[PDB]
Amino acid sequence: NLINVLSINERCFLLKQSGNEKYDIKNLQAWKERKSVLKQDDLDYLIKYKYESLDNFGLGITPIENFPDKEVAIQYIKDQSWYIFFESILDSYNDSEEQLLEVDASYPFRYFLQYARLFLLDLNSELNICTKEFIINLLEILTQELIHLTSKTLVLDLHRFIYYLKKRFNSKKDIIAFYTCYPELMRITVVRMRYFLDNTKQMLIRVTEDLPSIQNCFNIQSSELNSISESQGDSHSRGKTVSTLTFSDGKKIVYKPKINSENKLRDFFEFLNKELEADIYIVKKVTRNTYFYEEYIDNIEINNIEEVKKYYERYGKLIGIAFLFNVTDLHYENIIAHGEYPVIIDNETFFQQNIPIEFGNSATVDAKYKYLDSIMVTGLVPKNTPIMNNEKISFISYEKYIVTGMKSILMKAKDSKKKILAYINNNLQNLIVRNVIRPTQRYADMLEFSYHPNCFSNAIEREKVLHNMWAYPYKNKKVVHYEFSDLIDGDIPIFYNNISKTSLIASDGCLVEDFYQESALNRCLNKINDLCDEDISIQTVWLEIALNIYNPYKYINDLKNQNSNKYIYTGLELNGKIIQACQKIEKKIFKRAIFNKKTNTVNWIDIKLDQDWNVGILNNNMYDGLPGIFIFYVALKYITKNHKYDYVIECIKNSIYTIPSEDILSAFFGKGSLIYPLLVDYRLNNDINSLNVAVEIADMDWIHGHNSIIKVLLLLSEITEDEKYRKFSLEIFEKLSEEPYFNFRGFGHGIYSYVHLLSKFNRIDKANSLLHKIKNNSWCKGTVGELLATDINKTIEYKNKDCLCHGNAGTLEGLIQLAKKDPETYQYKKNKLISYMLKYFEKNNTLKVAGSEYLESLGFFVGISGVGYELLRNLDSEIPNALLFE
Ligand SMILES: Nc1ncnc2c1ncn2[C@@H]1O[C@H](COP(=O)(O)O)[C@@H](O)[C@H]1O
Ligand SMILES: [Zn+2]
Repeated sequence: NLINVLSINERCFLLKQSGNEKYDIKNLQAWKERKSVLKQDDLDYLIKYKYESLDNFGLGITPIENFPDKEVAIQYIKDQSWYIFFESILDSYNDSEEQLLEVDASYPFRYFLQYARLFLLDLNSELNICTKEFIINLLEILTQELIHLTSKTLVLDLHRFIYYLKKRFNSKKDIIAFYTCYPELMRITVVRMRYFLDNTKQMLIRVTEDLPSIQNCFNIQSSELNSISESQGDSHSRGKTVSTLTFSDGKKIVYKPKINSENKLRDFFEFLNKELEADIYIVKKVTRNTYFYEEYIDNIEINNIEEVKKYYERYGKLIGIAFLFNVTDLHYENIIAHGEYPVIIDNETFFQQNIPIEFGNSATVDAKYKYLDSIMVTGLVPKNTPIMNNEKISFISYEKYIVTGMKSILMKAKDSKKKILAYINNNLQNLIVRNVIRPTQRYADMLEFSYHPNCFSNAIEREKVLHNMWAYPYKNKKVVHYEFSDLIDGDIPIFYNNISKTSLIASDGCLVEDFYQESALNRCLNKINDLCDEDISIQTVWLEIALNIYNPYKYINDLKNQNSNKYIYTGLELNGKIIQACQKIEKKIFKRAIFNKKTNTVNWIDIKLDQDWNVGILNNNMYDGLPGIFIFYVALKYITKNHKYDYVIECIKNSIYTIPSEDILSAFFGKGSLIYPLLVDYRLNNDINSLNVAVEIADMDWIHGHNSIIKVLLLLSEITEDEKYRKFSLEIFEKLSEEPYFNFRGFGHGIYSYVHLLSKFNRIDKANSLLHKIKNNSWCKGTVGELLATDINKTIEYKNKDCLCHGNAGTLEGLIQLAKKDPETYQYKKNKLISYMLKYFEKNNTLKVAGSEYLESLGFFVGISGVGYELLRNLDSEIPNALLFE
């Protein structure tokens, strides 16, 4: 069975050498149809670059006994370094059974364990650097590795436990029998064995050589290692693992056998402490070329509440620092709370770049990049909790201090651009950092699957299980060859990067050139160079949202606007003030616009509400999405000008047409929300095209319900004469019950929207019957709702909100109406409201809407696009009343 250890390439080679090439073909078909997530392109990639061709692969897949020249294949296997090493381990073993530990289930590996023990004894007799306890610990670690590796195989190799171990593993040949039964388990076992011996020997030689520096740096009096522990299953670069080492005086260091730049990082942190008052805890290290030793950092108790505030401020600072220098993979679980200091113990992932995954080329995926450029990607934003009187102190009621910590770092750094940029260029151009290009858990899962008895019975089978790695959407898949090589080798893949280059350094030191397009160094220089108040502001929002302390109105509530200052504008100068205000609104919108020059698309990042407030990208819903901004530019075009706004309205149409949206039958949410604004675009400007698109969509309680969609359907009939729509809505309205979906008393979220439909479906009087059987201020609930469907001074009063949905612009629609029905009573009150809104606009340089500084809601119903729209309607009533869709 030994020939089953052969890999596809190895099988392919021997067959060619056997004077053979015509492979069965039938088993290629048997392989080609198996459950796989590999797409055709993936398969094409793998077949060509891992194997020469599809023929070779077909040849390399030949099963067991169908194999010619078995002896010459066996001789090939027996010539392999790992096979020879397996022989030596078997032949070296000794009959005695009285020295090595009896805490068992490790019976199967006693051969490996003894061989490891004698190797370690011989080594220490030379080095004199550890004790017998330490060697005991080392063997437990090897034992646990072999246990874990072979366990899945054990459970099925059955088909009280000591009986099977006694039986199945009793003699030399009987152990050879189990390993020849699973010859891929045998190969990897010996591979892991060799790694274990080499890494331990290498470790012990390093500690012996580095000892005077270790003693001096860490104030350790002892000259002998006594204990090794905490060896996480996370191994890299030929079985290398982090370990905690305890000396015979009880003092501990952490051994990290990793490529590193710890000396540059220390000088960097010191710079940051001086320049940015970063107050980073500097962890003591003895740094060497391809490894380092680190100070053992424990979770020491914090003394008082005054220190807890300091702790969480410092935490906010670390977040600011992580943002500024593109830190990823930090993980807030893993911070060590060292008294009043949060301590990072892994800092190998500064200066990162986005993984070159495949994404579309729209403005709306480019908009996704700004999240990947935020505080959220650092790993630091929710042994890591401070502890006071055996009590864990979470961030609850300390959120404020984290926010302040972060803000102060970002503000100070903004003022220190040139010093930061000069440091980086002076000291860090060749920084080597790690890149996690695929999450560890994915790699871990893959490895476990590859440990299936079926993978261990036939290398070919293990190889195929790993073939799945080729499914991942890397732009450059040349990297997967290296992941595969770590994983068959039994390791988690690991990659490094010099921050000024665009290549990846693979686990064996090989380069993958042109992996990145821009260097990590430049990405950070620019972020630093470009750092502005707007960025600080959005990072504060992200954070406050994450800490669950975001207030959508905090920003407007905290403005000081005085009492008796500024007054009512005259008819003529009020028109001049409206246009200026709409230009201010447009410009606020454009400044936050994300353009993609390539596809002529645009999108925005904005704070939006969906049960909670979250930062998001604008999608196709009327309430707070892209149709909102669309209709506003439409209206602004109706006046003037063509230029500027043409090359933006196209971009907006491109996005709305071509993004993940619904087919839903609704006038809010999904492509069905695009109807009205397209009709309005048709009715105000020429554009048949918007009407063309408008009709295409149509073929497929007011908010959230159907009421609104019924209403726009009627608009369609009207503009196209085609009564297929009026009947469409009739059907829906006939089954639509009389009770409102919500108990509120308004339009959109109450009974008044239903009312309006009846007086559109001709059937008045019976509309008045509901108006009869019942007998704040907003359009959505409240009286402006009631007003527009059909105590005036209450409903027309100024409020400290400006939006359409439940603010002054909605009130302004009520006034626009009343002042048409009765100019003498209302034309002045109307101009009063407009003037108050414009005056506060001017003074505050913002409108009274949800959001934060530099980040006003952009939406139609709660944002500034609707306010601009309403203001424009006042200038020309040809702009229809969107509030009830006309
Ligand atoms: N300098 C250190 N002090 C204390 N514990 C550490 C240190 N470095 C690593 N560890 C621990 O060892 C494990 C991490 O190894 P690594 O992921 O390579 O940093 C975690 O469980 C840490 O708690
Ligand atoms: Zn509302």
